[PDB]
Formats: sequence, C-alpha cells, structure tokens
Amino acid sequence: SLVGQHILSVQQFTKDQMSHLFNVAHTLRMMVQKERSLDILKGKVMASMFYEVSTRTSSSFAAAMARLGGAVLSFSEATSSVQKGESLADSVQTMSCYADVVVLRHPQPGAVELAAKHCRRPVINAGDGVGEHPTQALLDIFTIREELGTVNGMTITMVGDLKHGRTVHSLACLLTQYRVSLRYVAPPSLRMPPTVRAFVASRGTKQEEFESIEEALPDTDVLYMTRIQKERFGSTQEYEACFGQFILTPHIMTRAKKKMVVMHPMPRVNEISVEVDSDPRAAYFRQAENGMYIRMALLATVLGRF
Amino acid sequence: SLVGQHILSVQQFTKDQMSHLFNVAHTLRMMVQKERSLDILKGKVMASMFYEVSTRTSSSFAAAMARLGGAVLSFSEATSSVQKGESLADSVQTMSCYADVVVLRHPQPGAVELAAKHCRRPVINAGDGVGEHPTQALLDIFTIREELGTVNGMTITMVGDLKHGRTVHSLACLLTQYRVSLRYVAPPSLRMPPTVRAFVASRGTKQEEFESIEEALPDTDVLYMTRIQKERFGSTQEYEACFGQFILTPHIMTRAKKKMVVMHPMPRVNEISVEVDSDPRAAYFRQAENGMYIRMALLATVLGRF
Amino acid sequence: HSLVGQHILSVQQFTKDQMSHLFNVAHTLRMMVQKERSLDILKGKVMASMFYEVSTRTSSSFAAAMARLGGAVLSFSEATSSVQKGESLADSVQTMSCYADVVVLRHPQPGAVELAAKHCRRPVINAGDGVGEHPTQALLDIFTIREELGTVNGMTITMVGDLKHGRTVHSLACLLTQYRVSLRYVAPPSLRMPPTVRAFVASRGTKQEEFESIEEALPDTDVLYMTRIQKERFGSTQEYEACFGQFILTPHIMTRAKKKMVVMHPMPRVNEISVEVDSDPRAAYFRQAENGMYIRMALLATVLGRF
Ligand SMILES: O=C(O)C[C@H](NC(=O)CP(=O)(O)O)C(=O)O
Ligand SMILES: O=C(O)C[C@H](NC(=O)CP(=O)(O)O)C(=O)O
Ligand SMILES: O=C(O)C[C@H](NC(=O)CP(=O)(O)O)C(=O)O
Repeated sequence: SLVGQHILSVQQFTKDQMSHLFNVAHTLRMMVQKERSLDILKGKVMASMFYEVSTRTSSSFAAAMARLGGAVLSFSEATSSVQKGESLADSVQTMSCYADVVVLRHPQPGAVELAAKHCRRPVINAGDGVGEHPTQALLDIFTIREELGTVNGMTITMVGDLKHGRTVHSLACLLTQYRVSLRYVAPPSLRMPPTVRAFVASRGTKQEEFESIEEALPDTDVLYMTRIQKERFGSTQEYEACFGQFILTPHIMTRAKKKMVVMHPMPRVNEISVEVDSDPRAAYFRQAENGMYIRMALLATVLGRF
Repeated sequence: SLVGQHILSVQQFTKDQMSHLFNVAHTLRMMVQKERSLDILKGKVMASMFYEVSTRTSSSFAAAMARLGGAVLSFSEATSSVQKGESLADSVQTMSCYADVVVLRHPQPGAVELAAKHCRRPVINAGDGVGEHPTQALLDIFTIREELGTVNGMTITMVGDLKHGRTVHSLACLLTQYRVSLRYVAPPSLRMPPTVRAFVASRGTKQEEFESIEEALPDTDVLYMTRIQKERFGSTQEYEACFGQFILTPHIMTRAKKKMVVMHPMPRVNEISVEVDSDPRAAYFRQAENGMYIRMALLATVLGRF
Repeated sequence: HSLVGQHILSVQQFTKDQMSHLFNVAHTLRMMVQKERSLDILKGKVMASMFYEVSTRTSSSFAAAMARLGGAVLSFSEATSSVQKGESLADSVQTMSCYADVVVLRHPQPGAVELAAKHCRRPVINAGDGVGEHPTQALLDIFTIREELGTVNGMTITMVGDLKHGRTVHSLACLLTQYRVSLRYVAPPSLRMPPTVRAFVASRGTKQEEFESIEEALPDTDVLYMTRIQKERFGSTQEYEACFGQFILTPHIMTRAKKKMVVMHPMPRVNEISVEVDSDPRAAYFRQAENGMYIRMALLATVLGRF
C-alpha cells in the first residue's frame, strides 16, 4: 500500500501496486469526465519544489492536485530562500511543515533520496538529474497498456540519449516486471548505462542494440523517442555532434507495424517531425494527458483516500 | 455563441455577444459583492501562459478563475521547458491536456492565433506583441459604458504610442461597433498603424488626429492615455525622444469636461501625474477592477456556464 | 482589541489582548486542521502575495494558510510582473488590492511597506521591509516561546548574530516589552542592535545586556534566538566574510545549556547552527516554522473579520 511512502525509485513498485494505481487512475479519469465532485484532497496541500525546469511534470502534478480539490504551493529555486544560502535538506524540511506532500525535482542525482531522509511527509521524486523519473515510468507503462492492450509480449524500442535520459533508466528497470523485449538505438557515447543494462540483464529481459531506427522499426510495438539532453553534456561540441542523429519522419513510419505506438516523454526539439503528429499511432500528447490522471492516482493513494 | 471558442480578435465580437458578456459580468459582480457561493467553475482549470511580463492581465484572469471556484496553472517561459527548447505549438497543446482554457500572452504578433490554430481547447489572446489585446478592449468599452452610461454618441482621444499599442489597436477597431468619434494624439513616428486606420475608415467612424492633449481635450468624453513602450523600440535613442512628451497634469485637466473620464490600460510611468488620481474622473483604477469581472464573465461563458 | 480590516505593519500597533486572542484563534484553527474539519472560512476570498525579495517560510506559510482556510492566492513576483514595464510600488500594490481582499508585501527598502499601504483600500500585511521590521515573524516567535516553555514571563531571551540587519530581531525585541523579560545581546560591534530599538526597549523598562559570546550567555538563557549574518545587506563583501561564521552553535556548547530552554531561528541558516543540533529536543526552529502557518491563518481570518 502506497500510503504515506516516499516515492523515490521504480524499484519499490510491486506489480500489484501499479495495477491498484492504474485502476484508481481509471476511476479518477471517469469522474473528471462525468463532472463529478472531487473533494478527495480538500484540506491537503502539495509542495511543488522544482530546482530544474519543468512543463509537463510540474503542470500535471498541479492540475491533478487542483482537480482532487487540493491546493498547490509553488516553489522555484530562483525566488526562494535558496538565494540566502538555504540547504536542500532544510528547504524540504520546511516545505513539509506547510504541506502534506512534497514533489521535488533536482539537478543532482540521489539528491531527492538524500533530502527525503529527514523529511517527515511523503516526498515524490519528479526527476533526480540523470538518475530516475519514477512517476514518468509509471505513466509510460499506463500509456503502453492503454494504446495497445497489453504490455506483456511487447517489443519496446528506446531511441536517442539513453545515458542522460532518466526516463528510460526508470522505464527500462520497471519494464522488468513485464514480459518484454527491449531494443536500444543510441550512438556509442549515449548508450544505456551499465548498472541499468546490468540490472535489466539480471531480471532476464532480453536487451539488444541497433544502429538505426530503420532496422528496429518493423518489429517495434512501442517506439519511445527521447531528447538529446543538452544541459547534461560536458561540452557543446559533444552535444552538437549528437544533435540530430535520429529524426523520425513520416517516411520512416511507412514500415512501422499497423499495431504500434510512438511515444516521447517530451519536450521534443528536432527528433520527431511535426508531420508525425497526425498519424494516430503518435500518442505522445495522449501520453501527457494520461500523466495527470496517474499523478491524481498517486496523490490520492499516497495521501490515503484511494 | 461564445461557448468553446478561441478569443483571438475583437473583429470576432458582435453587439449581442458584448451585451450578453457585460450583463453576465454585472450578474457575477453582484454575486461576489453579496458574497454568495461560487462554484461555477469548480474542478475546472485554466492554463495561464505568459511569455511577456504582466500584472493586470495575469492577476485578473487568476482572481477571476478563483472567484468562480476554478484553479490556475501558472506557466512561465523561464521556469518552463521552453528552456529545453520546446516550441510554442507543443507548449500550448500540452497545457491544454491539463486545462479547460488557455490564456496566452506572447511577444510575437500572430503567435497566439498560430498557437490557437490547431489547439483543441479555447485559447484567449491576452496580448500578442504589437498585435491585439481583445479582452482589454472588451473591458475598456465596459468601463466607458459604466462611467458615462453610453458609448454611442461620444468622442475618444487616444494619446501616446498608437503604433505599438495593442490595447488601442483592439479598442479603436471595436469602438466602430458604436456611434463614436476618434481623436489621435501621438508624435509623427507613433501614429496609429495604417491597416487599423483603413479598417476604421472602412467601417465609417471619424478618425481625426491632433497636436496635443490641450487641443483634443475640450470636446473629449474619454481621454484614453497609453504608455510609451520601451521594449518595442529598436534604439533607446528612438525611445528617449518619444518618452515623457505627452503628460497629463491637474492643470491640463481644469480644461476638460465635467462629464468625462481618463482611462489607461496601465502601467503608467509618467504620462499621468500622481496628482491626477484624486480627481473622481480618474477612472483607470476602476478600469482594472472591472477587468476582473469581465474576465469572470469571459471564462464562464467560454466554458459554457452562462 | 480587533484587527478586522487593519493594516499589519508594526509590532507597535499590537496590544496584549490582540495577541492573546490571535494566539487563541491560532490554536482553534490548528485543531480544526488536525480534525480534517472541512474549512471554507475564506472561501471566495483572495490574497495577493507580493514578494520583492525572495522567500520560503513567509511566502509559503501565508499561501498555505489561505489555501487551508479555503481562500485563493495570487502570486506576485517582481521579476515577471509589470514592475519591469516601469510600474512603481504604489501602483502595483493599489492594482493588486483591486483583485484581492488582502495584500501581503515583502520589499527591500525599509518603510516602503507602510508607505505603499498609505493609499491602499485593503489590508496590507508587512512580511518584511529591508532591515526594518517583520511583524508576523515576531508574533509567531512569541507563540513558539509560549508553547515551548509554558509562558513568556520571567524568561530571559538571548539574541545572537547580525542584530543590526535583523528585521525579525527588531520586531521581536520591541514586541517582547509587552511581557516581563530580560534581553541578552550577542553581536560583533559592527552588527549591534540599532539605537532606535534598544532605547525603545529601555523606555518600556526591560533589562538589556550585551554579552561577549554564546558560551557566557547560555547559563541563564531560556530562549536562545539565533540569526543569520545577512550577506545581501553588507557593504562590501569584505565586511561580510569578516563577520560570516563568528557565532556557531554546536552540540558541545549545548551541553552547558539549561534543560528547560529552547533554540530558535527564523531561517534559513547557513552554518550558525550545526546540523548535528537538529535531533536535540530543544531545537525548536522547525516547530517554530509550522507554528507560523497557524499564526498566519489566524491573521488572515481576523484581518478579514472571521474571528
Ligand atoms: O527532459 C526530457 O527530455 C525528458 C524528461 N521530460 C519531462 O520530465 C517532461 P517536463 O520536463 O516538461 O516536466 C525529463 O527528464 O525532464
Ligand atoms: O503594457 C501596456 O503598457 C499596455 C497593456 N498593458 C496591460 O495589459 C497591463 P499588464 O501588462 O499588467 O497585463 C498591454 O497591451 O500590455
Ligand atoms: O532571513 C533571515 O535571516 C530572517 C528573516 N527570514 C524570513 O522571514 C524567512 P523567509 O525569507 O524564508 O520568508 C528575514 O529577514 O528574511
């Protein structure tokens, strides 16, 4: 039961917990459609703390807490007393004095788990540098299930920057709970990390690397595209060399399975042609909307109403 | 007839639409003044996306949502994934997955309508560069009609930067829905733009230019003062010639009519002196307050609860 | 008695019965909050949060307070507002009070808050004016002192660090004179307690003594009130790094402290209280912060005519 627990890492997620949570997510989405009265989190305040920029992850948590009848406390680093020199631990300790939950994204990996040590209320990891994005894995798995019917028996193809990409890290790890085959399409420099490729191996999930998107596609049921993480590179030179390696265009999606989904945790810069947007296999915006409902489910369960 | 519609341009309003909207706004303002329950928009969510700075337009939409029982997602460029390089089009379609209505201010003219072209939720233009500001002009006509009892049969003198002023572009072109006269008092390099002038001329309203506040004033019912837009200038030299030229003072006012109002979208820098504000004809603080109630009407009707 | 509609700018305007009532109402709301009693006492009502200097506790605990009463909150920061377009302070404040029923304002120029409230139609609450006052941090400081030790009377409080720049130590020292207290002061000569304050504290008849170090000041301390060396106000960095870190509280110093005693800090801290002190029961600085939410719920409720 997720009640009152730190949500730090995909590891802790039982298959039973995820399915409880997919179910509550489908319930909460029904009531929003039915224009039902949601006073579920009336009284409860969420502390949204972002030290690293966000659009979907911050907006999805905020919209969710609103739509459960809760309130949100906005916290950015730039206008906070961080600027007086406050430590990350003290910032988190203080925001819990006001809030029932803490959503923390931060640029340094393990910072969230480090701050969550002395935190006396549930802290949700919304991204820890290149480490992990746990609720994003959860919504991607929900979306796969939603778009195709099952997750078991599926071939997931992760393309792009796997080294920095905290979403694929979490997502690869978590897809070890489903009978899947993973394929990686990266340049040598941005290959999926060792601990991750080692973790996935030890669960038995068959990993495979490919050089291009042309090769992986015809067997790919789930095509997960990523963004060349420009702000994690040691030098632009390294970045601009890698920028634009893979570019999904409608020409490429003419040898993709009829049954098939293209995802992206967003934002995209170059890596998906806008023309792809019309193909109904493109579910990356539907992926966004799912996120709000899963995060509604997590906030309801972690605060212990569903 | 405004339900589920983008609010992009004043040329999309008719008279019935406006009169309905003002009527809903009086109706909502009374509800607020008696202190009744207001859950007109309970559960619902507005995306507040400002790419330029704002005080009035952002606060009024948010106070408006809040008094209707709704909730607001505050979005900023700076803390957003714009920084990762996400385009305006994605940003607007992604916020719509969380929200029922999108309020967009953008520094590029035509941006908001381009962003609204293929967005599936309603988008309210809250200012698109030197283009338009439809809801300001909607609350300006409201305030005029609130402060004098009519707009029909009146003369309006627009003073300041008319070339850059999106407020006056909207207001002038909308005023031609009434029986009115227009006076223009700017330096030669900031006259009203030509396409806007030809529209007014095409609809058959009097466009008369003038030399100064002194000259237009005697016969002016609405004195609409605007700011010199520093951010809109190429060279500071070109702004510092234009800056502090037209200045309203109590002495200049003694020549005005008793049945007259001075308006200003705000903020002012120096164009109206601080002594002017104690004259009951100073109707610019009541113009902002009216904007909140117009925005309430505007939201409830666009979201189909009035 | 009674702060309905009233501006909240200085602790000079507070009586004892206004504090009592406000402390009482802070307890009433806490418990209603503890019972998940579904509160909508300020449903409809809007607060404008106007911060011209950065914040964490003050902004968040005003914003949490409102939300927990059922009200709304308009966030206002200088950087992304039309302050950028030239707008002066009065205009901004006067504009936000058109939208909102109460205005909380934090500004860097001393006195700019009272001066912006002059011509304002709604209540304006001072959440900090430069190196001047911090009236609602003074109220929550005295609440925490009362809750932590059973009473404020007969206590000696010791204030430590940057007394000169300390907007919260000016309010508190001034406010405390409405009890029977003995004040001890610890600061390097360049950061002593301003002369306006400590003659003001002279007048009301409250003893004052200027101790040389924490260790000397601890034996008889019932409230050790620590403060941050205020970097953003100094000359001159050269004057800052001379002062930065000259008083630091450790678990070793504490082993001579009274048993019935508490350790307070308005926050944040940089290094003046060892993280190693946080597990110590008497370290009340986080309980002091939660307390603030409930105090500032009682402010909003009372200033808007609820209790
Ligand atoms: O940024 C990416 O490329 C992937 C991933 N994206 C997101 O979380 C979406 P957002 O940053 O808009 O909240 C991330 O790591 O932040
Ligand atoms: O900014 C001006 O001077 C005029 C006008 N002003 C406003 O809308 C006021 P604000 O920027 O505070 O929303 C505009 O078109 O931006
Ligand atoms: O910052 C201090 O040292 C004391 C005092 N602190 C506060 O008010 C807390 P905050 O800045 O997080 O609102 C201040 O003067 O700002």
